[PDB]
Amino acid sequence: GTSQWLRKTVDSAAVILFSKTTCPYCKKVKDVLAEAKIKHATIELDQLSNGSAIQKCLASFSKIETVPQMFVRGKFIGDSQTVLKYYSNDELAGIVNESKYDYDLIVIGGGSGGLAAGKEAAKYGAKTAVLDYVEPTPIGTTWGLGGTCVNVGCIPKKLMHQAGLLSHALEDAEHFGWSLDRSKISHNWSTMVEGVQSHIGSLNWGYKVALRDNQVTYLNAKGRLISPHEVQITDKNQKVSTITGNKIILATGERPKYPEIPGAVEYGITSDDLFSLPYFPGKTLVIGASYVALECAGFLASLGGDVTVMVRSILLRGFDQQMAEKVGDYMENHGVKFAKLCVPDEIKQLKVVDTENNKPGLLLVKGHYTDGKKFEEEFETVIFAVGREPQLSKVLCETVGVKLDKNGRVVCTDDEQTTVSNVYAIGDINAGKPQLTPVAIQAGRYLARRLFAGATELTDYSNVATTVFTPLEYGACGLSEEDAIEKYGDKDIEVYHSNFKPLEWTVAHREDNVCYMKLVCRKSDNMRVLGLHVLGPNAGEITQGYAVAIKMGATKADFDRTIGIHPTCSETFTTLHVTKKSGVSPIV
Amino acid sequence: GTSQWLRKTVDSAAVILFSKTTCPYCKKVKDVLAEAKIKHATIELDQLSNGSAIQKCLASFSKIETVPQMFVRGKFIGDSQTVLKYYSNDELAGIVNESKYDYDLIVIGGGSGGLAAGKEAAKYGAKTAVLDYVEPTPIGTTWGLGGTCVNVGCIPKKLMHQAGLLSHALEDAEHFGWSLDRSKISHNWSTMVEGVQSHIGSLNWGYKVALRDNQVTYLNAKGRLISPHEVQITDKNQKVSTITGNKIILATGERPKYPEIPGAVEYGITSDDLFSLPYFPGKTLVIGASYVALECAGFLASLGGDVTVMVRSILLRGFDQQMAEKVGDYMENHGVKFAKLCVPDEIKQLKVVDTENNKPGLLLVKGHYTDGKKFEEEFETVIFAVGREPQLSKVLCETVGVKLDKNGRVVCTDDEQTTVSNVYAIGDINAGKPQLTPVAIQAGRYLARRLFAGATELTDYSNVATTVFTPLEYGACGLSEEDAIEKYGDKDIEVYHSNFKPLEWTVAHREDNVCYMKLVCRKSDNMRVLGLHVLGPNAGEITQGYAVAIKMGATKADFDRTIGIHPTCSETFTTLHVTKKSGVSPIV
Ligand SMILES: Cc1cc2nc3c(=O)[nH]c(=O)nc-3n(C[C@H](O)[C@H](O)[C@H](O)COP(=O)(O)OP(=O)(O)OC[C@H]3O[C@@H](n4cnc5c(N)ncnc54)[C@H](O)[C@@H]3O)c2cc1C
Ligand SMILES: Cc1cc2nc3c(=O)[nH]c(=O)nc-3n(C[C@H](O)[C@H](O)[C@H](O)COP(=O)(O)OP(=O)(O)OC[C@H]3O[C@@H](n4cnc5c(N)ncnc54)[C@H](O)[C@@H]3O)c2cc1C
Ligand SMILES: Cc1ccc(CNC(=O)Cc2cccs2)cc1
Ligand SMILES: Cc1ccc(CNC(=O)Cc2cccs2)cc1
Repeated sequence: GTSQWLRKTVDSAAVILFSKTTCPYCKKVKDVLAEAKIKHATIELDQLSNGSAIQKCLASFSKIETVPQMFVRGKFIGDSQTVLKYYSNDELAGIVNESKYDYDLIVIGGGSGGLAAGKEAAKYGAKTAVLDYVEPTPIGTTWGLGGTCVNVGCIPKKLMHQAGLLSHALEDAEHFGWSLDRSKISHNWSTMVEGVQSHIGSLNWGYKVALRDNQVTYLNAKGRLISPHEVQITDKNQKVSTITGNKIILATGERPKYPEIPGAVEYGITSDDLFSLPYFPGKTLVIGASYVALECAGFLASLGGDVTVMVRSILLRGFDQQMAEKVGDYMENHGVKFAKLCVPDEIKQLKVVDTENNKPGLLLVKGHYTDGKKFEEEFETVIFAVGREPQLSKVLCETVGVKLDKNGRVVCTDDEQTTVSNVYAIGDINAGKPQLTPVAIQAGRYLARRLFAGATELTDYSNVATTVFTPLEYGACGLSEEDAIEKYGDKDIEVYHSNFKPLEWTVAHREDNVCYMKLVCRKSDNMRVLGLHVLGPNAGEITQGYAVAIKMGATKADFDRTIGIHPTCSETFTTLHVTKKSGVSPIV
Repeated sequence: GTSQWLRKTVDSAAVILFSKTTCPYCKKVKDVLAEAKIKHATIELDQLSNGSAIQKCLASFSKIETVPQMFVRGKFIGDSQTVLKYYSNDELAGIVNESKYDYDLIVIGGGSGGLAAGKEAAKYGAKTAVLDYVEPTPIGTTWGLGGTCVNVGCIPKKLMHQAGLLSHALEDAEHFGWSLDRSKISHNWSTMVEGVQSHIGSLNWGYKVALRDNQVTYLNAKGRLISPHEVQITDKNQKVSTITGNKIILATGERPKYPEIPGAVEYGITSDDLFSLPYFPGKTLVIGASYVALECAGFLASLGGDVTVMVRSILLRGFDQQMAEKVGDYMENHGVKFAKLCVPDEIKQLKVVDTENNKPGLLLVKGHYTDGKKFEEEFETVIFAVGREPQLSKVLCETVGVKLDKNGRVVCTDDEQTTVSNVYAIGDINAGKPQLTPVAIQAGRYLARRLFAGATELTDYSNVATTVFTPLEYGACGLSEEDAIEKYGDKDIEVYHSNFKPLEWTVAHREDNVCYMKLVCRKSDNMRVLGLHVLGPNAGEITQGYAVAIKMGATKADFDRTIGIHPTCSETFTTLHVTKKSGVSPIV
């Protein structure tokens, strides 16, 4: 309904102008507001098929139907003559700053989603605060503004992956004619960490400057929602106070889990600690088999480490298991050992970490396999990657009424709204959604536009592409082969597949038939592409563009009629022809 | 409609079976042909909409309306009892080999297009010959089977590009913690060339094995079409003879042009000579400004050469000129010199090439700028990259009646047919088509299927993506910005753009705002994407997947609703928002 949209837009927007692009009265009001440095949203009624119906609905509030009409926080302010009179009498600034709450928007959490939502809301005149606080890890690690991805996630992880990839580039360079000897070259962990941490510091600073430039209030304080519109904040000096806000966005993210075994918290570490560790981990055990576990084990092996991965059941649960097994097989042939069907029982300390000279300690890990056989081996570093969890008990008083699911994540509708109407949740704490940085950013930006600029567009969470940055990378978009068969039946699924060899690997004498790709397709729906999978170098660059085509409903015929770019790895998708049902080998 | 297709299919197929997937008599004939090693096309009438009508039309040739029906070279052979009779009496092999011509197909040219067409035709039972001969360059260079891309084009060019990219990987590795010193490392040209040529040699041999295993006759002989069905061949011993073919595919490609100046042929070289040259070119002049010219200049500079490019007018004529200027600016900041608005007049020899000590000669180059000022400088190597041309006078007697355009390329209809009904042309000699290896391969394969398997699908030559492999790579799909404005007018064109920085460049301390991308869109057609452009690392991997979405009619909204993969370069296409008309800076 047009009238329900208009009622919601008026009640929600901080400062909004209803306009037409061809009206010189509307242009004149825009110029007044611009000169007054008053930020606002604008709706151009002449670009909307229902613009005339909107004009009649506006008279509900204003008892006029003409354009322009200015609103502030649910209340009609005036037409052109009224707005210009307030300005000429120096009354306009006071009217547009009048609010019942301290802020139009309070964002709890200053990470991927929360910073994006706060910056976007401020563009439309929402008076906005962003709260961020980083509870230290058990050994004391903490960091600055920007969230998990910036400080202890995608950003440092991919930079250390790049340092690992450069090991193989140095080797390949000999074959391509360069005079170096890879056998005589080693890696300095502390030099890498110093550069990674210096880049992260520039990002912390840039986010502070960006908030100041958008007139967003940044508070380095711990927030707790105690009623629908009240947030209790605790200072760095432990001073406690309360601020109020009209809309609330919860964006507090997750932290790593520890297993409930003796010694884990005291003597192990997680990804939170790894990316700033001042000593090389040395002989390392990674416990777990998530993409975090395998990414970290992979680059530690390429940087000279002796690395073992302890796997409870399978690798990359939730991902296509043919692809997961090929990922691990490459890792095992390139220096990662696996202890399969095995879990830990206790971590004992044999030597304390030498903080003065930057050397790891020594640990005795005891565990057991599923048959019953015992595990016992010494490691210098033990990294836990056994999942991540929110801690919303700290963030959210139970009496507010925001409903959580059985894992402690927020139950939201398709507009990110919680069970309390003015409170929203974005990012990793939103139950059921893919836990990825560009998802959090899109959700936050799009939500701010609906609240403060009358937008209607929702975030689309389907067929979101992924890439696992293991030593040989794995990109995917859509269904695994096993999920497609479960949903539609084996007789309705056709799979096209092929190995390939990067041209860069020929002169370098690397493997002929390890890189692999496949398209999982539905026969009865014009051979629709249900899922795309690729194992190879630069897999995130390969996969990204196809995600647009899959959103558009690409079929196998759409891939066939498109011409390849030569020489690339990605062009192999344009000539796939071997089906799995045919039994013909996929090798090159 | 159906009747015209059936007549064309029956007349041109070598061996074809009309069948139904469920009929055990058709299965019986299939098993017989498989046991006899008789290759054939198959049309399954039950899987075609007009299958019932086709069956009734078949009686115009066979006088029966049932399946199976087997035909050979336009003649009905029999149903199941009849085919079994021939096999039982050892008569079937002679029947399926009866032909008025020596071959069903003669392919003149064994490169990208011709090898693809010959292998595909042989799969359907066409008796096929492929002719290939490599006329030596002026200094005597020759090479093996596979054409321009394999021997003196895309394959060696990208391998030498990779050797050049590794110079920056060695530099970057220091910042990521590796102990090498790039200052102390040098490149050995001849070690590179040895590895490149070993890979090329494996491709030459692989193509010979592939033709042998597909029962294709390979003749290392120069061919000349002297009438619609007669090809005159000259072998290695200058023996001349004539072979005949039903269908002819011309696929003889192009070779480099030389300027008509004194000394050019005697003392300069082209890309044909570069990729097997036994010595490093040294101080080099590249004359020209095509993608061949700039790609070669770029990797020679990265491999330690003192390189200059002589540009007659503009860089990359035919490509988006904003992008071309950005490509050249990067090369100029990374060690390539440019002599702009300049042309050569003569090449004089100062030193003969030193075969004793494996060293280039030395040359004096005289030229002039467009204002008349003189150019005079000494170089060890002069490379001409001033275009490529066919020389179809050698391939084609004018009395055959095959029409050529004003540049000497073959004028074809949209099914690759020439003005002579049994003669077809594919690849670089087909007038007006993009001159790229995957285009030649698609055209050859799809043509073979139409001639010998009853296919109707044509090759689509629109919006074929490209990548220029300069030191910073340039990928593109669709229209340049200036071509879009010329076609639709400035007011109907909206351009979104952004700079970006690869994450890999941060710790390596490389440039902040050199990489660049834009989408050129049509306002009045739902903001349709007319052209996509990207300058950055791995640009061919970035561009390829978007070529599918553009083929499908992607709009700007399709890019916006798609979620990025983080951290990648390609994800920057999913969040573009700055327009050129706004005047807002694209830097980040
Ligand atoms: C090792 C690792 C690698 C990853 N790699 C990738 C990758 O390659 N690609 C990808 O797309 N995603 C990746 N991710 C996931 C990505 O990091 C997350 O999806 C993203 O960070 C989630 O953003 P968010 O806004 O939901 O939360 P966060 O970024 O976690 O931000 C929440 C912030 O709120 C703070 N906070 C918590 N409680 C309070 C409170 N009471 N008051 C104030 N502030 C509070 C937190 O300390 C934090 O600063 C990775 C994650 C990890 C752990
Ligand atoms: C330096 C360079 C770089 C390139 N890089 C790329 C790139 O990155 N990507 C891309 O897609 N394309 C690239 N190309 C273009 C690509 O090489 C061509 O488009 C492709 O090779 C054309 O194939 P074709 O089958 O038409 O001809 P060709 O591959 O040239 O094959 C024709 C063959 O026929 C032979 N022949 C000629 N006359 C006769 C005769 N009378 N009898 C018998 N045989 C004969 C020729 O000697 C040759 O072997 C590049 C080209 C060059 C020169
Ligand atoms: C750029 C800008 C915009 C507004 C003002 C303030 N008032 C006027 O200019 C008065 C007028 C009303 C109608 C026509 S002029 C000053 C400067
Ligand atoms: C599976 C298979 C494969 C080849 C053949 C060849 N044809 C015969 O042997 C002739 C007959 C056998 C039975 C009735 S006619 C037949 C079957």
